[PDB]
Amino acid sequence: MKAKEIRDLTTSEIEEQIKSSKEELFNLRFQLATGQLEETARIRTVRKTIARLKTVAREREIEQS
RNA sequence: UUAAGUUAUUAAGGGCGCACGGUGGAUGCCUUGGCACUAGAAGCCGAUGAAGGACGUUACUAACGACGAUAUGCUUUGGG
Ligand SMILES: [Mg+2]
Repeated sequence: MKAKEIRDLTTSEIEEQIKSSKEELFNLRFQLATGQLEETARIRTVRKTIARLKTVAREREIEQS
C-alpha cells in the first residue's frame, strides 16, 4: 500500500492496518521457516507497507504537535 | 705357432659443449593506490546523548558496505 492510500485512511484505520500487516508478516515468517512459502517477495512487500504506515502516523503526530 | 714390442675397445660414474624441459618470480609493460603541492571552501561535535564501538537488519548471509526493530531502508521535494 502506497503512502497516498495510507494518507486517506484514518488514524485508527492505519493502526488497524499495522496490526493486520504485522500478523501477515508473522505468518509469512513461520511459513518460510516451515518451507511452505515460495513467494518470498511478499515478506519484504509487507515490511515496507508497515514502515509506510508508521511514517504517515508519525507525520500526523508531528503535525498535531 | 712361439717370442719380443706396440696400441685399442671399456664409462660404473664424471667433465665440457649443445638441445629440450621443470622450478622460481627478476625484468619490461601496465595501474586500482600512494607522495608533494596550488586555488577556492570550511575550520568543531556532545545531555535534544558525541567520537568510537557492540549487536542486529536481506528469500537464502560467513564477510565488507549500507541501514537500525519503519533495519540490505520509510516519506517528501526537485533531477533523471
Ligand atoms: Mg520523483
